[PDB]
Amino acid sequence: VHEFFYSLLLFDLVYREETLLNVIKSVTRNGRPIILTAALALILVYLFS
Amino acid sequence: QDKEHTCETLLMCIVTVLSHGLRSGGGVGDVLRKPSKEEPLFAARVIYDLLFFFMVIIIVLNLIFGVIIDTFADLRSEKQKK
Amino acid sequence: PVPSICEFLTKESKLRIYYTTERDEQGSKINDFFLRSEDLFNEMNWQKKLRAQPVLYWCARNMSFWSSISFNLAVLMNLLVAFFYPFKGVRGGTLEPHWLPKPHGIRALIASTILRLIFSVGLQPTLFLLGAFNVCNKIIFLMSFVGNCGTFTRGYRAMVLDVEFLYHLLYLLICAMGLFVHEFFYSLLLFDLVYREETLLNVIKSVTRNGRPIILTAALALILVYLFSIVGYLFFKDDFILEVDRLPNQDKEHTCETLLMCIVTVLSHGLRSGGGVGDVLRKPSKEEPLFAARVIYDLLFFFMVIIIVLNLIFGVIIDTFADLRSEKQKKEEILKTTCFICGLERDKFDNKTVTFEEHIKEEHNMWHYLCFIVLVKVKD
Ligand SMILES: [Ca+2]
Ligand SMILES: [Ca+2]
Ligand SMILES: [Ca+2]
Ligand SMILES: [Ca+2]
Ligand SMILES: [Zn+2]
Repeated sequence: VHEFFYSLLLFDLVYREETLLNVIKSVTRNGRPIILTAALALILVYLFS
Repeated sequence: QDKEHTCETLLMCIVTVLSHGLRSGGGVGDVLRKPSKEEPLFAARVIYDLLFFFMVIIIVLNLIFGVIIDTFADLRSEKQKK
Repeated sequence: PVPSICEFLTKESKLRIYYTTERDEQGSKINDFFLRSEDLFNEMNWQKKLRAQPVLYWCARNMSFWSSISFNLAVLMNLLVAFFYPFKGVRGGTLEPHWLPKPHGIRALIASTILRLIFSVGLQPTLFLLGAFNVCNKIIFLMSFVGNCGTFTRGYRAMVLDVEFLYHLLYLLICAMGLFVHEFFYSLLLFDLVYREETLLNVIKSVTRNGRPIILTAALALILVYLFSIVGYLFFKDDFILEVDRLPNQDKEHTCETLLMCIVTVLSHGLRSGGGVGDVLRKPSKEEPLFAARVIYDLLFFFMVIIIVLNLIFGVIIDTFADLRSEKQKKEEILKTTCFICGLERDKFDNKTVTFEEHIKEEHNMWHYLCFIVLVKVKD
């Protein structure tokens, strides 16, 4: 189809690498705290607007 | 280059604040027009800018980053123990 | 034999008593556990009394339903206010078409009815109807809450003293004013998300647990900017030229004429700018007699304030947010691997006769101790 589809193949680096998976698990392990904090930021900017 | 009004609708006003004030490093007071010291609402503008900066930029984003740091230390602690 | 009244505990109260009991400076949970015995007895009495009312019991048996309905309706009306305000002017759609789980189907049907109502009758009537329904659901929830808690038998001093009841009354008042005064009052209802959510409360406690360090650091930053503004007023009076624009009934303007305005300029522009105060002051030439003074002033402001004080506030926040995790881990680990009553450790039961698991549910079960206390209290 298009040569640009080879860009998605870089995501295999996370699968192949063990340390990068841990660095990602840093943000995905407590992702609910982060989602809730983002919602709180949305509430604050809504009030300020 | 011509200026344009953006807070005519509440949705556009929210979009302006959330897309410019949040991304700017100095808060929302940098995208709004800067007032003179003779305005009746100069103090109100100063207080609004400072409150936005302190509550959002200083606190909430740093709080997200602190969450990330604490999790990234919790993983190391449990891995060391295991 | 366990008393007959002991069967009137909800699981929620049991979990709360198991989790929220604190060790004393002795290292024992016995005193705090005993201090809640009379409260547990009184609420068992109220639970037994609630049997005779078949409708109040049904209403008080559905906290989750009323709370979830109220929260969902609040967020729905808040998005509807945000996206379509002001409601002056309606644009129709009508394109070439248009536009197993039971709870998902119910939510989808409710959303379909809501969208048909908003596209059929209008915006303001829909908002009014939604606000009225929210007020009705809130009063139902309030009746359910007061029925389940049952503290109204203690007199109106109990209503005044507690805070959850007061919080719900302010919630209801805000809903009523949003229905009657202005639609913008529904924005305050988003603060119930912090109340409903457990993790967000901990993330807030990160900053509120040592808030005095942060207040003191902010005061120190104010002192530093005050000193820097004094120095600037003394030596760099004519460099405080800022850009302004006058609205009709871009020209520069002097701002450090008064010490108050000079402080305001420094504190509102230098502190917010990422490069210090040297970016809002007029930039000098290399032939000026005070070029080195300006460079030193800019660098000192940057290094002392931007690099140090703000990062120090953030470090305070990080350290508190790690302290909470440390103490929670310690408390939960003590909870898991130690008998509630005698306080013995798990390793004492490694291979002797009976294991720890049956020890903490047959011979030192705390619920049996509570039953014995109730029996002694109720038996003649
Ligand atoms: Ca920007
Ligand atoms: Ca950040
Ligand atoms: Ca600025
Ligand atoms: Ca910072
Ligand atoms: Zn025992």
